[PDB]
Amino acid sequence: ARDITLLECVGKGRYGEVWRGSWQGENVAVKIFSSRDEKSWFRETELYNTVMLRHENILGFIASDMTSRHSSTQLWLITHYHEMGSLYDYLQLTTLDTVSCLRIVLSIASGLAHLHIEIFGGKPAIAHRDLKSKNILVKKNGQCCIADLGLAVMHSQSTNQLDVGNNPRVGTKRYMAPEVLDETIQVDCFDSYKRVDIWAFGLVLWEVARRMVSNGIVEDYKPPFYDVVPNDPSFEDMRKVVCVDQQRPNIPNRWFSDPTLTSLAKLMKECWYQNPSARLTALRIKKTLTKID
Amino acid sequence: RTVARDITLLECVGKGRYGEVWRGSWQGENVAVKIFSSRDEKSWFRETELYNTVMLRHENILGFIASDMTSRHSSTQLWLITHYHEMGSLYDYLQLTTLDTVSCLRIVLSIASGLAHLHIEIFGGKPAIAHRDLKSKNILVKKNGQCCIADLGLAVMHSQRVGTKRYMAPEVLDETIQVDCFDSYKRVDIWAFGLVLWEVARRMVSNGIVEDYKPPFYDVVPNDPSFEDMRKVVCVDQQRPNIPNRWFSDPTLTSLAKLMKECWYQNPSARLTALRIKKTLTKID
Ligand SMILES: COc1cc(-c2cncc(-c3ccc(C4CCN(C)CC4)cc3)c2C)cc(OC)c1OC
Ligand SMILES: COc1cc(-c2cncc(-c3ccc(C4CCN(C)CC4)cc3)c2C)cc(OC)c1OC
Ligand SMILES: COc1cc(-c2cncc(-c3ccc(C4CCN(C)CC4)cc3)c2C)cc(OC)c1OC
Ligand SMILES: COc1cc(-c2cncc(-c3ccc(C4CCN(C)CC4)cc3)c2C)cc(OC)c1OC
Repeated sequence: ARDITLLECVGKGRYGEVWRGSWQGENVAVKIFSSRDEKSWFRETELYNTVMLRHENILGFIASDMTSRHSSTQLWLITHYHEMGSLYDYLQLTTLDTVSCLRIVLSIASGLAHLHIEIFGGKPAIAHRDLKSKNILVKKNGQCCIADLGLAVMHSQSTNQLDVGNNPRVGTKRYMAPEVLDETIQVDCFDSYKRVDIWAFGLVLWEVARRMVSNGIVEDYKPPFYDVVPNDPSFEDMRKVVCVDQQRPNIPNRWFSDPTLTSLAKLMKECWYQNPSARLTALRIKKTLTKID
Repeated sequence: RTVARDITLLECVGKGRYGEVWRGSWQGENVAVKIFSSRDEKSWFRETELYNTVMLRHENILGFIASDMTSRHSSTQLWLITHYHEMGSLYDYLQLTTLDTVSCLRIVLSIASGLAHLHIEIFGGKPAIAHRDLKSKNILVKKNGQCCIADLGLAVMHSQRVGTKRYMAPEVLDETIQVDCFDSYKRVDIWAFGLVLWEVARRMVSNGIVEDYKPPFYDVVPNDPSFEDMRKVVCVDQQRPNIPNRWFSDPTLTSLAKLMKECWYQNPSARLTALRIKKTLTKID
């Protein structure tokens, strides 16, 4: 029972398109890649070949296909479907209580620690390189899963092998770490890519915490750096604010009246050091969030 | 819209260390489905990366349809789907069939055509490609009498010891191959082409005479030769396949003997190019 029916488009952009489809009488998500992003399709396919990748907080794949007749090629990725959409979509619409806020951020930390930590026997260590709220899906149990492994990079400690792949694509400009924006990142060092993920995770923590109510107050949804860069920021716009101006997202002062938001502000600042080796690990973030409340 | 992905697997036409090849049916049409073993996973990734880079389309290259990866409970299933050629491999065909002058030339010119197409860089186009496992089992026979080259699971691309041991060039066996020079890999293919040309020419009738099908070096190495077995024959003793006297009574086989010796020089840079083999073959008969 391999057939799929495409039912409605739930996303269109430079990446291609995502469809809600029907397969074996279940909803599936079907991504059809743009020609411009063919190397992302292949990288994501290499990543999903890892059976031990599977995790409650990683988007589950069903199949990957490259199809062709004559001169045209289609590139397909079929995954589980999350009708609540991305965390970006969800935060526009909804405020959070303490329980819901911690459940979301701990689930992302759990997914990211699962990616970063090598499993021996297995799964290589994996750095994502494009973590952001559009690449996180919300599940009906109030946990999230991380999506889009097209830029990922794999490392095996046992065999001393680093696979950075071949993909000219770069991460989403708004979420790029200082060392990415100033292009000084150590490209032959696996730990460099984990540290880029931690920066981006800090930004996602900020986006989420803004939406958690405390003392009758909440902030409106805003993307990171909304106050300091143009609407559709360029690479150089982001380099200006992050590297030249040393800007970091502002902590609303109302957070300091709430113990949970005070803990989260501390945690996001430890993701944002210009010095990448100073930043927390995904495991330490997971352990910290496990303890918070 | 409905995306019909069901393929009916009808009969197994190949089983090996690589996995299995099945004749299958998609929407009424024969396809060939290669199901990869864990042993041979990297061949699916390499061929898939190549076709993701350049969608080869040539009458003498096995026609790509799809690369499929399906998640299972405890494994990943990897399928390559191509055109189906019911006559099977050249290896199979030659066991079962003698050739006349026209069929022999049509087979070898079609192989040279496929191989030159792989080897050529085309600008605007395709990268240059070396096959790295050319042999009679990796060539399929079409109903029109032409062949197509199959299995790009070891192929290497360029823009400006993985092969079958019996078909390895001397520079592969003695580890002198200039691994930094893409032309090295083209020259390894040409050596193998020359062995295939010998396998085919043996089955061409002249003056009521034909040789039995044998694989290259059948008379000097064991049924399943070691790397060392091949090195001693090809590198140390510098043996080459036997050219039977009866060929020198036939103008076509005399010309094909000359061509196969210009594929078997010890010095890789002395060997003919695929394009020069094509031109030579179009002037025979
Ligand atoms: C994978 O292989 C096979 C696929 C198909 C197949 C099925 N539906 C649609 C298509 C198709 C339609 C249209 C376009 C283009 C046309 C021009 N452009 C402006 C827009 C899009 C591309 C593709 C195909 C090719 C048929 C096959 O056999 C008949 C295949 O071979 C087994
Ligand atoms: C990020 O990356 C991938 C995501 C998905 C995916 C999986 N479930 C659900 C979705 C979704 C559904 C619906 C909406 C709503 C949002 C608000 N509303 C106004 C419009 C529609 C949003 C999102 C998606 C996009 C699949 C992918 O591959 C198949 C992804 O690529 C790896
Ligand atoms: C995913 O998997 C398999 C798919 C197929 C297959 C079946 N029907 C139709 C198609 C098709 C082709 C092309 C378009 C175009 C339409 C125009 N526009 C520019 C976007 C895209 C749409 C649909 C395909 C590709 C066959 C398979 O096996 C033979 C598949 O499994 C390997
Ligand atoms: C070398 O490589 C690949 C080859 C093929 C492939 C393509 N058409 C047809 C075939 C085939 C059909 C039928 C017979 C036999 C049946 C019994 N009878 C007594 C003689 C004939 C043999 C062979 C194959 C094996 C597909 C592949 O991948 C999908 C290959 O791998 C790239």
